[PDB]
Amino acid sequence: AWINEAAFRQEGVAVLLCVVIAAWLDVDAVTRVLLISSVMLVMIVELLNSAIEAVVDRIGSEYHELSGRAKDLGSAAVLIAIIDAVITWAILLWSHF
Amino acid sequence: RQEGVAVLLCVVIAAWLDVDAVTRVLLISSVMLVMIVELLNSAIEAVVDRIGSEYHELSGRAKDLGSAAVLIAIIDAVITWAILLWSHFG
Amino acid sequence: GFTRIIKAAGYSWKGLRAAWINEAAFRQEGVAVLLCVVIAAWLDVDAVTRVLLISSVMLVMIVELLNSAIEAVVDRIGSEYHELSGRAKDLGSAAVLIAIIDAVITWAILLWSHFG
Ligand SMILES: CCCCCCC/C=C/CCCCCC(=O)OC[C@@H](O)CO
Ligand SMILES: CCCCCCC/C=C\CCCCCC(=O)OC[C@@H](O)CO
Ligand SMILES: CCCCCCC/C=C\CCCCCC(=O)OC[C@@H](O)CO
Ligand SMILES: CCCCCCC/C=C\CCCCCC(=O)OC[C@@H](O)CO
Ligand SMILES: CCCCCCC/C=C\CCCCCC(=O)OC[C@@H](O)CO
Ligand SMILES: CCCCCCC/C=C\CCCCCC(=O)OC[C@@H](O)CO
Ligand SMILES: CCCCCCC/C=C\CCCCCC(=O)OC[C@@H](O)CO
Ligand SMILES: CCCCCCC/C=C\CCCCCC(=O)OC[C@@H](O)CO
Repeated sequence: AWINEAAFRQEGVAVLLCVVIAAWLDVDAVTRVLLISSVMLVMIVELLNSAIEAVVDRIGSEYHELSGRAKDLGSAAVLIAIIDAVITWAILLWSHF
Repeated sequence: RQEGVAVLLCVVIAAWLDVDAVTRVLLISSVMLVMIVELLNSAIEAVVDRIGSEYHELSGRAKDLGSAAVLIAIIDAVITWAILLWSHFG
Repeated sequence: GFTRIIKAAGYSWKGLRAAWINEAAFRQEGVAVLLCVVIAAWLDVDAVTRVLLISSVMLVMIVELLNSAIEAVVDRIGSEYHELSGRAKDLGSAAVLIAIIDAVITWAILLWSHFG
């Protein structure tokens, strides 16, 4: 039922779409691999960030300074993952058009 | 752990195969990512187990989200090996 | 849907900021990454090498951030020591080191083949 939340669907379908698009693109193996891997990683990192968010909320509702930092650090990881994804697709698909 | 031998075996084959530098890096990197995600998933589990042995909807949710990450990483590894080996023997 | 990006983006900055400000080891790691990203960008290589150079050091930062979050969770739960507390950080620290060794090896292989 974690899969059914209206956020993962949006994240997932975005990642899933790119994998499909990369699967159809006329690129060589190394490019196709890198295209898929970057989007997959984002999904991987987000899943890990959500898992951390679960552990924090598991402890309780009472806000602690460290509780917020873990979430921010986890969000930062996703941000970096998404940037790496955009840079990857840019560098590889640039001048491909 | 079994994975260390498994990772080695993956590295053995990667070095065994006659592939260029870029392809050889991609193969081993994909395998290493699985270890990293598994290690990170294992870390998350260790935390959850410590807080309480008792069941909580949030405790099981983290473990599920963590195991899915491992799955996706493994899927990514298979796709990588499939694609590159297909191209290599193409 | 548009707002979900903004909220998420704001957290990420707090994460990078807190990580930066609190540790010298992080800032120096951050600098090492940024220099690596820069060097790869101007380097005369093909796109696949450039991406591999960038991706690998990015991954170091990703795992570093993720492990840092796990550490924050452990420290949150209590001052108290624990075998499962040490285990969590031990596992998370291993992941960080693997990502770096890969990064070092990958960066070493690519510059070998390019300059040798
Ligand atoms: C449980 C088994 C799942 C993994 C093996 C079977 C399905 C995946 C096959 C390889 C990945 C498919 C995506 C790559 C693709 O579509 O382009 C094919 C092309 O790159 C071959 O050179
Ligand atoms: C010309 C270059 C094209 C660049 C393509 C950009 C998209 C490629 C990879 C990024 C995948 C992002 C999917 C994950 C995602 O954004 O969802 C998480 C986010 O909504 C959290 O707020
Ligand atoms: C508003 C809809 C947006 C859709 C997402 C963006 C679409 C991205 C690419 C569309 C073209 C697909 C690639 C087709 C192609 O390159 O052909 C591959 C080659 O095998 C042809 O022989
Ligand atoms: C994907 C859209 C998000 C915003 C776009 C901004 C992208 C930022 C950096 C991506 C670098 C793009 C240039 C890559 C490139 O191929 O350099 C040109 C070179 O190949 C000329 O042969
Ligand atoms: C041609 C033969 C080489 C094939 C290499 C394919 C690489 C696929 C996965 C790499 C990850 C290795 C670790 C596997 C693992 O952790 O599973 C262990 C667990 O499922 C046992 O219950
Ligand atoms: C030259 C500038 C860098 C080139 C790539 C630019 C990156 C483009 C878009 C990335 C920002 C998307 C924001 C998504 C986000 O907030 O991350 C979600 C995370 O923090 C929590 O899940
Ligand atoms: C393509 C993007 C490169 C990302 C590589 C990893 C970045 C790691 C650290 C950079 C985070 C920037 C935050 C800087 C910061 O917090 O300074 C604010 C504070 O010091 C004001 O005194
Ligand atoms: C303070 C944080 C700064 C973050 C900046 C984000 C980095 C954006 C793009 C990284 C550089 C990649 C572009 C490399 C490129 O296009 O050159 C390739 C070209 O020389 C091939 O002929």
